[PDB]
Amino acid sequence: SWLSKLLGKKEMRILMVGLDAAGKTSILYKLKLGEIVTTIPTIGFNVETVEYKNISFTVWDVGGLWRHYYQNTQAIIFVVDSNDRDRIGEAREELMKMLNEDEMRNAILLVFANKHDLPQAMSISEVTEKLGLQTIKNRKWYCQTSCATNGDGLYEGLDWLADNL
Amino acid sequence: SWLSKLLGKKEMRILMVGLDAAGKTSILYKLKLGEIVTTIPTIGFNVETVEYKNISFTVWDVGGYYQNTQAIIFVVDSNDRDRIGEAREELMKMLNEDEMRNAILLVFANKHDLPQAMSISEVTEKLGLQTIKNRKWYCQTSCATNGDGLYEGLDWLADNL
Ligand SMILES: Nc1nc2c(ncn2[C@@H]2O[C@H](COP(=O)(O)OP(=O)(O)O)[C@@H](O)[C@H]2O)c(=O)[nH]1
Ligand SMILES: Nc1nc2c(ncn2[C@@H]2O[C@H](COP(=O)(O)OP(=O)(O)O)[C@@H](O)[C@H]2O)c(=O)[nH]1
Ligand SMILES: [Mg+2]
Ligand SMILES: [Mg+2]
Repeated sequence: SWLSKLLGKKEMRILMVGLDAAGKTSILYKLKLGEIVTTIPTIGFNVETVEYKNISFTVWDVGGLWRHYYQNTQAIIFVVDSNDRDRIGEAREELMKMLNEDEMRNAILLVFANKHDLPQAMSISEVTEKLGLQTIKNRKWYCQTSCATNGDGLYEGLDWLADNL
Repeated sequence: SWLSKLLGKKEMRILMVGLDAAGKTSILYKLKLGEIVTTIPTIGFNVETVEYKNISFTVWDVGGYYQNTQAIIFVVDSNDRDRIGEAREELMKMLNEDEMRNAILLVFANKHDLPQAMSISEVTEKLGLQTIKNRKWYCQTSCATNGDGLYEGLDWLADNL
């Protein structure tokens, strides 16, 4: 479904970021679009890439030069650990910094509220409020619950992304 | 060349482990042997792999694939005094595994560039390396940022297989 709408001749660049241990690597792997490749453009800055035909997913941790990899980004996936209540405030701050980058002003926002399987995970209502998504103007956004370990939620989120480019 | 020595017909499997943040991914990237590929064979277990001709490096974090292993590289953060005991415990666990009794051991005392780093004698001591019998081992200081020490360590590894 989403695969159909994303594939083509023109490069499709997706940025997936979030705090460490949000589940970003696990998501890449569960997509099955090919090998996860790690590069280190500078020491301490680990970048994971999955490239399949015209589609690129670029992943790194935030909250710890970036502007280079923002070129022609069409979507931001922001992954959050729904169970990490102590760092939701940090996640909000890193998301808002991303959303103030002019280079990516026309990128749509998909938020995965990940680790939905966990007994004290925040609800999608809670994650949406605490990330301040309602405050977003002139950008399409969606927040989608996910479990990156069984893959629940991932295709639903990507389907929305593909439909709204 | 440490590379030319490892090269040949016979498979050469190296296992590189250590605590998270020890410097293992950085070391792999510095080796320039090929793309680093991540797999997740089981939930929560991230494995990085570099394969070049007959040589494969397999990397994962311990703390917090043993068949035909010719060498173990253990990477320790020389500047992390609070966790070196944990590094010792995980190293000793691995060296007790039957499947790998025949593997030689290279220890990289990494992050040697940092001004407060433990000296090699102290790393050696706090890892209990001297207590290891019936295994060839070597401790080498390294800096993964600029490659200091890496070639020296790998050359010892290639020589002593
Ligand atoms: N329970 C649960 N654990 C998850 C989920 N997604 C990721 N994890 C675990 O959280 C840890 C961090 O995952 P990882 O993908 O490496 O996060 P990254 O640092 O953002 O790339 C790993 O142990 C994962 O197995 C999830 O949806 N549910
Ligand atoms: N100062 C210094 N920092 C290092 C060295 N090796 C790695 N690092 C840093 O330590 C952090 C963790 O290294 P990484 O390769 O990701 O460790 P891994 O978790 O064992 O794969 C990164 O911020 C690196 O920049 C080193 O030799 N010296
Ligand atoms: Mg990751
Ligand atoms: Mg690593």
